[PDB]
Amino acid sequence: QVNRLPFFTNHFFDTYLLISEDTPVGSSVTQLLARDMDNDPLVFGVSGEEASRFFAVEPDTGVVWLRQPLDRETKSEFTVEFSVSDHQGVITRKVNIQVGDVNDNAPTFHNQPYSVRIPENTPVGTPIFIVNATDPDLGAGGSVLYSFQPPSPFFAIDSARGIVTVIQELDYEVTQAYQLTVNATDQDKTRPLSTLANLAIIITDMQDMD
Ligand SMILES: [Ca+2]
Ligand SMILES: [Ca+2]
Ligand SMILES: [Ca+2]
Ligand SMILES: [Ca+2]
Ligand SMILES: [Ca+2]
Ligand SMILES: [Ca+2]
Repeated sequence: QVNRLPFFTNHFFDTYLLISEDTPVGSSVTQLLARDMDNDPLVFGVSGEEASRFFAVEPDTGVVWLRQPLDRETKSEFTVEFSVSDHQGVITRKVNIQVGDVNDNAPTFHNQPYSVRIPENTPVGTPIFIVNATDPDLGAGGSVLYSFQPPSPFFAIDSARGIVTVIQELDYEVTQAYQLTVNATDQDKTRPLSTLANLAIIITDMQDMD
């Protein structure tokens, strides 16, 4: 019986291999599995420059491990080729890789620093500022809610829109400036992430002696 080449048996050679982006470097991703009808000893590998940058393959076993972090936010799908040889010949076969998203970004505020000057006689109800953050994670992990931390008795903030309003009469003679902490938190159900930003509110002294 003349030589037959080995063949792979993993299902993912027909469909795709989904790997979560939170897979730690150094962790195994899968094991390549193959059969050689001559019962030859096998050597497993990875074929291609980019593929070899992200994946290492144990030659004696076909265990695939991660060499560099995956990042769904940079590249979420790509192709690799894996190899198996019986020391006589070698086959290479493509696999579609999809990188699975996790919530691994907190929100980023834009156009900082935040500051605004308002008169001490600004009427309650007046909108005075709009904060802005974004978050690149998918789904609920990319949805941002705003709040003041702790809640302010002088200013409200719309948790969806980021619009800040005056909610109590101001008084320069008591407070000449506020330094408010804005919290932006994403809405991931399992592991929400937060970012803080300052909003400085400078109060203009008005000639308001009673
Ligand atoms: Ca063989
Ligand atoms: Ca990421
Ligand atoms: Ca992510
Ligand atoms: Ca997020
Ligand atoms: Ca006053
Ligand atoms: Ca005054």
